[PDB]
Amino acid sequence: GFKVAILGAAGGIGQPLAMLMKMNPLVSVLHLYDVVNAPGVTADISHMDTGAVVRGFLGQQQLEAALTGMDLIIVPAGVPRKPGMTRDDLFKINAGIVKTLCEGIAKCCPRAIVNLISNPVNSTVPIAAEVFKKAGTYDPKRLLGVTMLDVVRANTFVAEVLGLDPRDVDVPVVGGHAGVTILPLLSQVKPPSSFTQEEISYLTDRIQNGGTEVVEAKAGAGSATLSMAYAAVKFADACLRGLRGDAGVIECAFVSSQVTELPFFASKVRLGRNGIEEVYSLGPLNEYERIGLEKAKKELAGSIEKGVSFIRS
Amino acid sequence: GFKVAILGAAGGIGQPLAMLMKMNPLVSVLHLYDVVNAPGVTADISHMDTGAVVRGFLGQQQLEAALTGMDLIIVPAGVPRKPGMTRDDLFKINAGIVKTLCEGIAKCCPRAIVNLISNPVNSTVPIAAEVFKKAGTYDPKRLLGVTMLDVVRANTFVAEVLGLDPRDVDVPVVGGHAGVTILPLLSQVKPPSSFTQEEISYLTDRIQNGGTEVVEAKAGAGSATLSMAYAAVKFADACLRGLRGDAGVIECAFVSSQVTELPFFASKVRLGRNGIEEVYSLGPLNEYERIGLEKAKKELAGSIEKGVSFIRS
Repeated sequence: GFKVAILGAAGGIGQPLAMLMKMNPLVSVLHLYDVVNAPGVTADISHMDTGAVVRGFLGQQQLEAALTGMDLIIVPAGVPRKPGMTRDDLFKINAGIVKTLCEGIAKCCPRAIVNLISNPVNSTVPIAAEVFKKAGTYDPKRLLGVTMLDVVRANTFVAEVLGLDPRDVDVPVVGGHAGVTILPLLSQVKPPSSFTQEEISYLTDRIQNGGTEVVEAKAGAGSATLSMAYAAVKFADACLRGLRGDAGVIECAFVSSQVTELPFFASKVRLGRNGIEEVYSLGPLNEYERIGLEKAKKELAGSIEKGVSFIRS
Repeated sequence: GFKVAILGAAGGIGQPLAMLMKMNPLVSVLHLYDVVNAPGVTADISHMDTGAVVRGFLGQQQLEAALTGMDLIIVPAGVPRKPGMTRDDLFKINAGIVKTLCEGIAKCCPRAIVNLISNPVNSTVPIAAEVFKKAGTYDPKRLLGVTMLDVVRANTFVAEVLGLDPRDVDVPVVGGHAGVTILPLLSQVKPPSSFTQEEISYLTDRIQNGGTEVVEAKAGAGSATLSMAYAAVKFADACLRGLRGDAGVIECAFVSSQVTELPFFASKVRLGRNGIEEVYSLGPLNEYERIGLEKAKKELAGSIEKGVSFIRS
């Protein structure tokens, strides 16, 4: 099977994500890396009677060992939103975190597929891209910003509205990973379905604010962790099945693309043996989505620039 | 499918356990109860595009609503304590919690299958039994102490020693769920295997101190949560396949039994439509195991009594 490393394995997302990856039959080696508590999480996980062999890595000094020979790097690494935290003080911190980790990835496994979860994806994926570019290891086929939880939420909220089982629903979601950059293409839902105007609006707003919804429900003390781990693993699994060589593995991801005038954009991508085999275009949008698409590009562009400039300085 | 409630869902174990249950296809309704943060975990869990419908419940005043109509109650409820333990101040606190929660179970769903995880199982399962008896809802076919993590650990450690994939290993573990009361029947390992004396001893000791191993790795700040959730779900699933009507569902669990002179003991049990369909005896033991069994019985009786007397006062 494949080798997977999780950077930030001891955090809220990291831990449950490590547990699911540990259970995945396609994983043969699992590396858990963090700057704190990695040994502990690692012991816990290690008792699981599943195929993957797990090892833990603690501190910057051990980052390289964790990344080496990996097929897939999953990066939920990042710091908690607080209160005190602005949304920038945060960016500053996470941007640094991503930068550091990416420099590590650039050095130790240029050909590993990277699943970047570190918030804000809209900026951190471009940050990652710059780092890789500034290191000559940039392969746009291999950098994926995880937008899967957007899709997950979409499927769940649409299924409830449609009274269907979420497992029988698929909603393409494109654009970016934050606020109005998240653009659920309700017009492309499967199974074919009809939504009232209020439904489209409720659905779109709710899918765009899913994170905030959990944050508030956790009374500011925490943000989504479990649904995130679950989404991250569903996505990682698709990447592994792609690496395995399965045909038709398609998922939405925030990637380097030429689908729009923006350098990064989330849209459906086919996952194969070398990462992205094909970035699909948006497909037919209705008027509501075209307008949404415009709102998203506007915010996305600055978000993309904040990240590019973060590194290009 | 089935209705499942998790008492203590916002805790260390609870959250990841809730996540996994949410993903279990036999679960149709998932109730998540706690005295704190239930709303937040539930919101998080609800975004998952899986069949199970999840609802949250916060505080004693909502306990009854959480238990009503459940097919399976999974009770990881309990406090951690960490610094100034005793395991006897803990016991006091958790015996309390178990009592309260069991009283509630006695009232709202006498026929639900109960998976009790609250530490110390060796005592809390008898406490639970007492409560159910003292309320006339005691069905010994429906109270199971989850000892699965013991089996999980065993499978994993034995597999490592035999250089096998843990998935192809099975180790019956009997007796109790703590220290020397945990008796791994290495002589009954499948696939048939041979161990050196030192291996028998290393494996036995390590399986008995598994929890301590994690607690220590966690530098005292926490104990096994992920492998526990993983083990608990594995077990809850077997209970559900039993309920479903599947043939041959066998798992070890700490239960009311007449296998030994002790009232409660862990051994393979067959799970069916009514909970325990059959408690298997220990099967052939070797000398080492008969001695082991003797150590176990002595410590277990006291632990069983500490439980009983707690209630019978």
